[PDB]
Amino acid sequence: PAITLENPDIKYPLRLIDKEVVNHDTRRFRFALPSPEHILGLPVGQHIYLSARIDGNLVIRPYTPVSSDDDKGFVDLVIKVYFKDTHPKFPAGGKMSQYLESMKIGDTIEFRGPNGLLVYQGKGKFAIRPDKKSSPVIKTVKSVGMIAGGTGITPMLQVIRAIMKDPDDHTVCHLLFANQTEKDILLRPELEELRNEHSARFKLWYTVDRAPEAWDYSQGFVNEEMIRDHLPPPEEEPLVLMCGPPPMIQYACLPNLERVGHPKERCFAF
Ligand SMILES: Cc1cc2nc3c(=O)[nH]c(=O)nc-3n(C[C@H](O)[C@H](O)[C@H](O)COP(=O)(O)OP(=O)(O)OC[C@@H]3O[C@@H](n4cnc5c(N)ncnc54)[C@H](O)[C@@H]3O)c2cc1C
Repeated sequence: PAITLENPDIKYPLRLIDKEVVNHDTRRFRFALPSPEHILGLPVGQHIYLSARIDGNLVIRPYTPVSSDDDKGFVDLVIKVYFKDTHPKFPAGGKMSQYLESMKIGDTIEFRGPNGLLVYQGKGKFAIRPDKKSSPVIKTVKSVGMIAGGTGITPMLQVIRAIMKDPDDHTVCHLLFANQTEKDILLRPELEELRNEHSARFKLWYTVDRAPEAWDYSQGFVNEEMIRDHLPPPEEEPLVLMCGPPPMIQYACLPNLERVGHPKERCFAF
């Protein structure tokens, strides 16, 4: 079937056809593809850019849809945390989130894609480019560590879903999901608890700052112990995606990942 993203340098206006208020503080935006039998065309591991003129300036931000190339005619559903202005946090809120929230059904928005240095090829082979030209981490076949904070869950869910979808893919996924409170745990239902259907290959653990009264998981951040009990050990030569919580990629990779001995070449930040 016809691809929407036929050229990565071209921008594609897509119409907004639906908007669900989920409310983790979230929305789900559904956009129409050129037609009912189109798919988006986004390789697993890759993202899209949405770009708009907001308050007279060009703004651009990356998003990993929640729909898949299995979806058809909308193959694009995006899940959005909205950063409201006039809240705890800094005056004007966030530029793109607030704009999407403002859109009206039928408004269009520009999609550009695919973007990204990592592509999942299936059965554990990861095609990663460094500076230029991809090299397969052909073997992994077996195991991947994922550390997500807040909106960093999306790139992770994309890969988790791709693996579980393949009954013959034996790659085991270990997810460490960090958030400030049990409240911003984005996509919790939205089958994260898909652990229920695949725990032989899917290992889920949460950490939060502020833990509720009878929390069953972890609290606070990283230590290094956390990484130890919840991600595959170095000895297994796994691949590590989004090292600390995606938030402002700081620290270089994780100081905690080095500590347990994970090679910095096997740590990828989306
Ligand atoms: C690969 C990738 C995939 C992503 N996928 C998604 C996705 O699927 N869904 C998604 O929602 N995001 C995703 N993001 C996050 C990305 O920043 C978005 O474009 C997001 O919408 C942030 O942008 P903004 O323009 O609204 O905020 P900006 O205008 O960039 O504001 C930055 C903000 O500063 C802080 N801030 C501003 N206002 C507030 C507030 N009220 N409270 C707290 N902090 C505040 C927050 O740190 C926030 O990031 C992704 C990022 C990457 C790299």
